Amino acid sequence: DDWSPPPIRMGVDVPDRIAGVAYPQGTTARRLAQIGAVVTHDGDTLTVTPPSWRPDLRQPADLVEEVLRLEGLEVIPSVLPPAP
Amino acid sequence: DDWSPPPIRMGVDVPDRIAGVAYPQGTTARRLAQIGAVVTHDGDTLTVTPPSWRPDLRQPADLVEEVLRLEGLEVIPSVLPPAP
Ligand SMILES: [Mg+2]
Ligand SMILES: [Mg+2]
Repeated sequence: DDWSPPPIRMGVDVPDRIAGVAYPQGTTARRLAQIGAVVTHDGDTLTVTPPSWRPDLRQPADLVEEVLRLEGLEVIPSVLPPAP
Repeated sequence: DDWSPPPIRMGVDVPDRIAGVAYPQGTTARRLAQIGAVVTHDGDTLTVTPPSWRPDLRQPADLVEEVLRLEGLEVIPSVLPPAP
């Protein structure tokens, strides 16, 4: 009687860290609700339940990709890493 | 009638940073007094007046060399810098 995939816990700033971009406040919750997920917010952790048409959303990295592609890859800066 | 060089202002933890070593508290003040300097404390800043037989002591780096050599170079660790 409920077709939603399991909930996913993710830090609120995790998309920001993976992108290397400080997104405006509330971007991650806004974007993940736009794609149809239920987002509850406790502390610095989001609990994110994907909608039934998104069985591909299973871990934080899946959620990160949603935020980043909607914000657009162009906002991600180009920074060479420090190789040892 | 006073042959001392001019005073030198140096932050108390400057030798530590140049060495890459956290020396026990008071090491710089103790070493600089051993070599004959007059040392006074003002916050994190030392005022160091070299003795008259040390005209080579003119800038903070000269004071750093005094601390590092008496503590011994063996304590300085070996850390490759991240090069860009
Ligand atoms: Mg994906
Ligand atoms: Mg010297």
